[PDB]
Amino acid sequence: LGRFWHISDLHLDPNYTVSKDPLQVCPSAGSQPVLNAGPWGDYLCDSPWALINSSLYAMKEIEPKPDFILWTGDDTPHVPNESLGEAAVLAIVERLTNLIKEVFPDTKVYAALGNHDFHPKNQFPAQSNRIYNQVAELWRPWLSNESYALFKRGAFYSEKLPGPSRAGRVVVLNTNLYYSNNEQTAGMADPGEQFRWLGDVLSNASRDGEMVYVIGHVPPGFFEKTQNKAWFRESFNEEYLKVIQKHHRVIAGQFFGHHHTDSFRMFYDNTGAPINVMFLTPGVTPWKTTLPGVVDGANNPGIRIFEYDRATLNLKDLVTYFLNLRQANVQETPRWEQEYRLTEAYQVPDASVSSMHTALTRIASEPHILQRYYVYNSVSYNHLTCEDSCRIEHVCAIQHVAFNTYATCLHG
Ligand SMILES: *[C@@H]1O[C@H](CO)[C@@H](O[C@@H]2O[C@H](CO)[C@@H](O[C@@H]3O[C@H](CO)[C@@H](O)[C@H](O[C@H]4O[C@H](CO)[C@@H](O)[C@H](O)[C@@H]4O)[C@@H]3O)[C@H](O)[C@H]2NC(C)=O)[C@H](O)[C@H]1NC(C)=O
Ligand SMILES: *[C@@H]1O[C@H](CO[C@@H]2O[C@@H](C)[C@@H](O)[C@@H](O)[C@@H]2O)[C@@H](O[C@@H]2O[C@H](CO)[C@@H](O)[C@H](O)[C@H]2NC(C)=O)[C@H](O)[C@H]1NC(C)=O
Ligand SMILES: *[C@@H]1O[C@H](CO)[C@@H](O[C@@H]2O[C@H](CO)[C@@H](O)[C@H](O)[C@H]2NC(C)=O)[C@H](O)[C@H]1NC(C)=O
Ligand SMILES: C[N+](C)(C)CCOP(=O)(O)O
Ligand SMILES: [Zn+2]
Ligand SMILES: [Zn+2]
Ligand SMILES: [Zn+2]
Ligand SMILES: [Zn+2]
Ligand SMILES: [Zn+2]
Repeated sequence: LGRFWHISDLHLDPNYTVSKDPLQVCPSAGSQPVLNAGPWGDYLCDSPWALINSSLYAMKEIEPKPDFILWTGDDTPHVPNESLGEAAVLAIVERLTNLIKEVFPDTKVYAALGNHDFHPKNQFPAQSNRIYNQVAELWRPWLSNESYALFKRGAFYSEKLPGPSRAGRVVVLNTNLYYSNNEQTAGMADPGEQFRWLGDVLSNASRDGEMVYVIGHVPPGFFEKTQNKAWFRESFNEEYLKVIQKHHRVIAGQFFGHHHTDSFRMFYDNTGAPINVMFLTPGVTPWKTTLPGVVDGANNPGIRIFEYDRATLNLKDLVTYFLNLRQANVQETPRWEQEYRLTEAYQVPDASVSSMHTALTRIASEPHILQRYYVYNSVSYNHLTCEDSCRIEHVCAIQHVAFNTYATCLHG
């Protein structure tokens, strides 16, 4: 039984300062007053370094020798582009990279860029550029010669897993190419040929008897905290689904971030069979989202460990740990605690597709499992009751990655 960490959406705010002026605590809060800010963060702000540093040392205390770490990006604060130039973006990525290397010096890391890990934000090109080149240098100790060259061209690559994993591979995607807000890829059907490449990698995995973990930042499908919000342009969403439907047999897991909340996505084939599951891990940043329509969209800082079978990559469980930020900010040292273990929360034997399908059916039919899922969705920040509209937004998002079936579900 192996273990790996999945961390995402650290979002450092470099200028976080405990101040008596509520409007000069953190630029990531915009114009919002930040009253009595604490040293470990505030729900209106992106992460101070002290929170990020806390999260990495909490990982080391919980499991200092993971088989590997998945890191799915988004390192910089939610501020205007004019406040955050290219040099600062790269310095922030480098600082976080060095922290991970310092705390886990012997651990392989599989790292993807998030949509904020660029200047201007979200404008990821389908060709080489200074950011891809420089990040490739930062992550070179983690990259094969082949992955190094591929990262410079498109910030995507695939790597063998280390022993003792029998026949495993991690595929690292740049799904920021597919974000609707990315004008660099408008009018391109296969930017960087990433979909063609991905299919070839997965065909190779089948030929070679390997199983694959796919990771990336921006997920396909919709955002469970609202209605009708998808990140991918529709054509890219369709193409991603087509890849999963063709190659699901070799995909043992999908691991994404970007939402900052805790959820999962089911994939089905045209016979209704469940064929894959994507796990959306919460963020370390607690930052209350500015997305229109979302009310009180903050979360507690979260980190996640997966348990897996090294021989098959079958996912046996996940444990999510969290920092109760409200409590931590009256304390001398933040102390992270277990939030939940998946098998216990949903009374399923493992984290397989069949088990996650059962979890979904219980979320959709049992009030107390729905509420349990909903509390964990914000990393136990919000304990209010998830009513009917909330229920339908979450169930439809978990169940339907496709645009058209999601929309029909929302008629419910
Ligand atoms: C699916 O599997 C196939 C194998 O069946 C795989 O094809 C292999 O791809 C690798 C990687 O591109 C090829 O190896 C390269 O070969 C070329 C030509 O000999 C070399 O130039 C490369 O080596 C140099 O590259 C750098 C310079 O650009 C140097 O810095 C570096 O140190 C090397 O000196 C590299 O070895 C290999 O030839 C093919 N094999 C076959 C049979 O085609 C394919 O890539 C897989 N598909 C995917 C999407 O991964
Ligand atoms: C955070 O604040 C910096 C300015 O802070 C100063 O420069 C840092 C390098 C560091 O030494 C601090 O202690 C200093 O007090 C912002 O950077 C400036 O942004 C303005 C635009 O508003 C720009 O005109 C300046 O050229 C920038 N300065 C530098 C040195 O680049 C930065 O934007 C703030 N970060 C965020 C996320 O808002
Ligand atoms: C990052 O977090 C670590 C761990 O909490 C801090 O290192 C500890 O600091 C305390 C007090 O200085 C010591 O008692 C411990 O021995 C240190 N190490 C460990 C493993 O606990 C470190 O100071 C933090 N760094 C920053 C910049 O905040
Ligand atoms: C709005 N949101 C926070 C839920 C998703 C966008 O995430 P981010 O890329 O701005 O960090
Ligand atoms: Zn984010
Ligand atoms: Zn954003
Ligand atoms: Zn099939
Ligand atoms: Zn993001
Ligand atoms: Zn507690």
